[PDB]
Amino acid sequence: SGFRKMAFPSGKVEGCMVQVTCGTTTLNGLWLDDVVYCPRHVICTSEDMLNPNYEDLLIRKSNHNFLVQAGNVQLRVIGHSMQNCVLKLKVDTANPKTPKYKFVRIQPGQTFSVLACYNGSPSGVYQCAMRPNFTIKGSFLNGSCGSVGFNIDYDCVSFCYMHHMELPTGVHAGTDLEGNFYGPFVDRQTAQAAGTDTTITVNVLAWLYAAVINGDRWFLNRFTTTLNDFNLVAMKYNYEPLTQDHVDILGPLSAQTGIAVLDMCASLKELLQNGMNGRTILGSALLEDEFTPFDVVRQCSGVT
Amino acid sequence: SGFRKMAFPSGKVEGCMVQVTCGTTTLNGLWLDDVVYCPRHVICTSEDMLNPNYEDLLIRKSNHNFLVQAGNVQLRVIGHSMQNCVLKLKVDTANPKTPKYKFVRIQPGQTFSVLACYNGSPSGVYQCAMRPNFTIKGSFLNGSCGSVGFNIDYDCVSFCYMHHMELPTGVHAGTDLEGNFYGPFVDRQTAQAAGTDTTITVNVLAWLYAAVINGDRWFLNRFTTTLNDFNLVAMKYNYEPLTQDHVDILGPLSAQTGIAVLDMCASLKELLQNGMNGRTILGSALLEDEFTPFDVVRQCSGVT
Ligand SMILES: O=C(Nc1cnccc1CO)[C@@H]1CCOc2ccc(Cl)cc21
Ligand SMILES: O=C(Nc1cnccc1CO)[C@@H]1CCOc2ccc(Cl)cc21
Repeated sequence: SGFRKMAFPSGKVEGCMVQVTCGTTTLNGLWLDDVVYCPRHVICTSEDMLNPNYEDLLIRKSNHNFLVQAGNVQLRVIGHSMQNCVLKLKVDTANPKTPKYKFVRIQPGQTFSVLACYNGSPSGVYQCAMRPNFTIKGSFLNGSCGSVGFNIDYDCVSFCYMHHMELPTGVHAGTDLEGNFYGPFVDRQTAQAAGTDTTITVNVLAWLYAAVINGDRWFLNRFTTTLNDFNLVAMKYNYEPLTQDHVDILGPLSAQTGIAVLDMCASLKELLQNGMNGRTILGSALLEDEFTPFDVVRQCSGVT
Repeated sequence: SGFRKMAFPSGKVEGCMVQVTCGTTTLNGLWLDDVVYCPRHVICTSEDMLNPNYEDLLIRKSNHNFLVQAGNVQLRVIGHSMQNCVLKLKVDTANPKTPKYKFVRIQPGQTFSVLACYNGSPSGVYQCAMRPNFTIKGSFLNGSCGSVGFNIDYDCVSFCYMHHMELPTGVHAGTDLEGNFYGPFVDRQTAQAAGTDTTITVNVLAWLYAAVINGDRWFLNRFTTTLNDFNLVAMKYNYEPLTQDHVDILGPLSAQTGIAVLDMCASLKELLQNGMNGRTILGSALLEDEFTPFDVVRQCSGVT
């Protein structure tokens, strides 16, 4: 009973957080096995961020210039290399708390938990979606760089995001764990356009199924629609077009509730065209798109 | 930049979760030092829950009937005692992962994180408020009993909630760590009235300050109000009456933003009387009350 914006338990990730300092800049690093991963802008001063030449800035740094600390644990740096927008600092000690892990590049519309950190210390955990325009609407202040996003499947942490930057608009941008930015962003202090964003249609439908399962069903109607007709409405309301692949991933929710995906689409169509009429769905007065069909199945069945 | 419903990092709590089995019932326990805490209804069968005589049911149980497990760790039970609605199982081994901790009884309107667990395994973490009627709107399924709520102040986990029951209405009830229920609830399968609930006024105002800090300011107006006038509006809209103690705890937010508390009350008054006019505040289309003034200060300053 009930449905919440739930994050993964952050324990396995807290054990990997370290503080990385280079010169006057301090940010967060991720210590997995004998490597510490952090945003490459740790080598910059505030002045360098206008148009940094990272290759040149990194050449002025030696292993002993990277100070890596995890509480009373001072790590000895024996190698450094830049891979895309991340620095990889080889340390002489493997992290005894390294969980089973993978590095994954998530798709837009997928969700993950963020463990927000400052000075290598965890401050909080929250669940979010990678927006269709490759930004995330997180909660990050100065010092949060290097905080990571992840998913967990039983004992395996799949790291998908490392925080790098706040855009002038207050939204966030970062990379996968190989240092490749999600979206068109560059690690420079320059105004950068984020694409037009859309609402994640498949996630809104998944959340409507979660609402029906938990008792909120006032939005169910006597109508149906087609993928074509629904997509004309989705275009009008800046929603992602629904594909048969999205219908297919909603199959378990459709099967559990007995509500055909196109019938749920007709409810979403009427909610888009008429609004919520001052009513709520799972404690929200807007259409929620930060729950994937898999999140709903996991939460509704109590997967640990 | 940004503002999220953030939970505490759950690492310190994950290390305390165990599975407790007695007969055919299995639920979650909390292992701190050499004691395991769990809901006393672990000693009941589904049939017993109608009107259980816990004193009699517990008399039929011996230390060897409580199976306590944490993965490949099987704990040896050397004592058992009931304290209010919790069972305390003394084990022969202190939990090596016991964090610095306290047991606290939170006040209604305060917030905390819940680490939802099944079979002793963490499934997710979410932030919530203790409602003014002493219920929580969580996300709990069968097997989640024994999952706990907590707050963290630097290295100290203050445990405030242990999950026991879902009311016929889909809301949740539980106890403090001494087994005293929050609210009028009893651990019986009987329909139980939860009081009339109200919206937590001080938290809504704190969240309006968080919105101003993060750039959402369309709701600021040219008006002011008095505690008396505001409270007539709060009564009409089923909001908790605002006191000088609530005004006092909003002082840091008032000081940071330069918006007098009564001026923010006038914005809240106009939002209550006119609605949000199809607009959002921090990604919400309703007035959010699950952030205390302390949560806003902590999040807005990046406390770890
Ligand atoms: O964005 C930044 N950080 C930041 C991150 N999350 C939240 C708040 C802040 C503090 O501004 C820094 C400072 C600004 O300039 C740039 C430019 C490029 C890159 Cl990669 C990083 C940065
Ligand atoms: O409420 C319960 N559990 C539960 C908890 N959270 C979410 C879902 C469920 C499963 O119903 C059990 C089963 C029902 O009867 C009672 C009566 C009293 C008490 Cl203390 C516990 C219970």
